[PDB]
Amino acid sequence: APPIMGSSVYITVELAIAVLAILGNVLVCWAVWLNSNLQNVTNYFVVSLAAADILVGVLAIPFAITISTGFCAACHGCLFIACFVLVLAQSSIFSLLAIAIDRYIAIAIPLRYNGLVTGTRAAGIIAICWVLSFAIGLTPMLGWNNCGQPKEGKAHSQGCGEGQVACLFEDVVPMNYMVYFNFFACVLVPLLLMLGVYLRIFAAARRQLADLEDNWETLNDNLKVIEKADNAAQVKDALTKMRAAALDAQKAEMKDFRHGFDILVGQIDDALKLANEGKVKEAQAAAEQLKTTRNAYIQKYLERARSTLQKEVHAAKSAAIIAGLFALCWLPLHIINCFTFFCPDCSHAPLWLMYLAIVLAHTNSVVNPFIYAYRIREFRQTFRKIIRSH
Ligand SMILES: CC(C)CCC[C@@H](C)[C@H]1CC[C@H]2[C@@H]3CC=C4C[C@@H](O)CC[C@]4(C)[C@H]3CC[C@]12C
Ligand SMILES: CC(C)CCC[C@@H](C)[C@H]1CC[C@H]2[C@@H]3CC=C4C[C@@H](O)CC[C@]4(C)[C@H]3CC[C@]12C
Ligand SMILES: CC(C)CCC[C@@H](C)[C@H]1CC[C@H]2[C@@H]3CC=C4C[C@@H](O)CC[C@]4(C)[C@H]3CC[C@]12C
Ligand SMILES: CCCCCCCC/C=C\CCCCCCCC(=O)O
Ligand SMILES: CCCCCCCC/C=C\CCCCCCCC(=O)O
Ligand SMILES: CCCCCCCC/C=C\CCCCCCCC(=O)O
Ligand SMILES: CCCCCCCC/C=C\CCCCCCCC(=O)O
Ligand SMILES: CCCCCCCC/C=C\CCCCCCCC(=O)O
Ligand SMILES: CCCCCCCC/C=C\CCCCCCCC(=O)O
Ligand SMILES: Nc1nc(-c2ccco2)c2cc(Br)ccc2n1
Repeated sequence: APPIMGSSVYITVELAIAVLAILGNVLVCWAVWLNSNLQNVTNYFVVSLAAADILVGVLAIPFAITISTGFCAACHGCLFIACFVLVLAQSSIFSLLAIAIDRYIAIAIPLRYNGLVTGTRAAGIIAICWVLSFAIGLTPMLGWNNCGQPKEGKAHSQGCGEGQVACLFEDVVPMNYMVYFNFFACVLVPLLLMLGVYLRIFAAARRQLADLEDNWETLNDNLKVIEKADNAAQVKDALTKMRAAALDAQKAEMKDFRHGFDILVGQIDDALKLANEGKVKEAQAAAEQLKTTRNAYIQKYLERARSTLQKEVHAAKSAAIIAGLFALCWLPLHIINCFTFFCPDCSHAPLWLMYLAIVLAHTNSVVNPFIYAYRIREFRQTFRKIIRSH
């Protein structure tokens, strides 16, 4: 059948993806520009990620449509339009890894986050990652290419000139670069690292929620121990444990919360002094006053601390879904290259499956805007206001 028909479907789908990639991600940038609650270090990597997706529609997809024709071109000029999508993919990987590392620092050392992770440092990391993305993505133009061994028979059949070749991705880009350098080293290793970071994020959230529920249980259990205690020494032991737990909890409205721990520790010292003197019932009476402090202040510190950890877990899930959808969208194309490279006895995957795998990789530049909308209320509400006014 005529090649213009099957290519028309591929081209039409590519252009539809480009439109959606530009529209959705332009909205992400316009949301972060306007709303100050979205202006933070995390979302500066989101903007860098959205910028890469905008460039996929404006340049990469036009490039991909061009290299599918096999048009005559200078080999090094063909390399650039073939490799530019590798630059944008590498930029996305750096932004996805930075987002993960940003969320691990947030939950692992929240007290040192704002001093450690600032906006100026984020902007410099973003600039460095783009320079490295060009270096990694355009490595074939530094000599690791097939321009030295051009397919002259195919170039003659298409009437290409001297120094020109039929511009096709797999004719100019070497497969050992695509499998070993690009996929294994620059894509797969970073993605595995992301997995480990998110594993350490969810493990750190689980341990911190459990510790909160341990401290809360220790206070209530030791209160019951004091109630049913028979001697002052038993009261002393329970209060000594309770004081350490409260001071550890204090380490982890805010003024009204620290005033609650001031009352709690002080109240424990009141009962502890009576216990050391030997006055049991007075110590037990003083220990029951802790319950009023528990209800008014401590239970509020628990429920707010627990809510904050859950909002960090939910945010880390949203970020992990984005990174996971990147892998799902790009892995088919990379897996096909492994078959081409490692199994020379296998038949090359058919042209229609190549186009489908290429289209799937480009579709990843459309999905992030939808994930933010469904999973992040601040982005969702800013999208409504932008769309309504305009
Ligand atoms: C600022 C941005 C938007 C401008 C982008 C310019 C792009 C379109 C330019 C920069 C380099 C150019 C390529 C450089 C060399 C060649 C070899 C020639 O035999 C065919 C055209 C081709 C393949 C060019 C296509 C267009 C190209 C990719
Ligand atoms: C990434 C997740 C979703 C799974 C991806 C699975 C895809 C990429 C795998 C599953 C089965 C694979 C195919 C199995 C058999 C062949 C026949 C061989 O002669 C060419 C490659 C080809 C056509 C493989 C291409 C890649 C393939 C389609
Ligand atoms: C953690 C996961 C996603 C990493 C990616 C798995 C990749 C590297 C694996 C999964 C299936 C594998 C392929 C399965 C079958 C064949 C056919 C064989 O004749 C050559 C190796 C080759 C082509 C393998 C290459 C590597 C491969 C593509
Ligand atoms: C083929 C050439 C490849 C390079 C394409 C780049 C063209 C320029 C397009 C977008 C650059 C965006 C710069 C954004 C400035 C920083 C945003 C900000 O912090 O305010
Ligand atoms: C902001 C929008 C940017 C502009 C995008 C322009 C869309 C270009 C679409 C397809 C480019 C195809 C170029 C021609 C392919 C080579 C044909 C040939 O010479 O054999
Ligand atoms: C042969 C290629 C070798 C690499 C050379 C470098 C090419 C240019 C690379 C990146 C351009 C700079 C983009 C920086 C954007 C950062 C925006 C910001 O946050 O301030
Ligand atoms: C594949 C290409 C790799 C080439 C090696 C890259 C070298 C650059 C590495 C790290 C750059 C770090 C930024 C240093 C600037 C000063 C930072 C600061 O002021 O604290
Ligand atoms: C983090 C995972 C990435 C590292 C995976 C390491 C796997 C080692 C890679 C290759 C091992 C042997 C390759 C076999 C040689 C055949 C090459 C060929 O067919 O041309
Ligand atoms: C999420 C839905 C999952 C289904 C996706 C459907 C897309 C097609 C998937 C695999 C197609 C495999 C085609 C095998 C080509 C074999 C070529 C040959 O004859 O040797
Ligand atoms: N074999 C092959 N791999 C790729 C590719 C890029 C990243 C991973 O794989 C590719 C990309 C475009 Br865009 C067009 C054709 C392609 N062909």
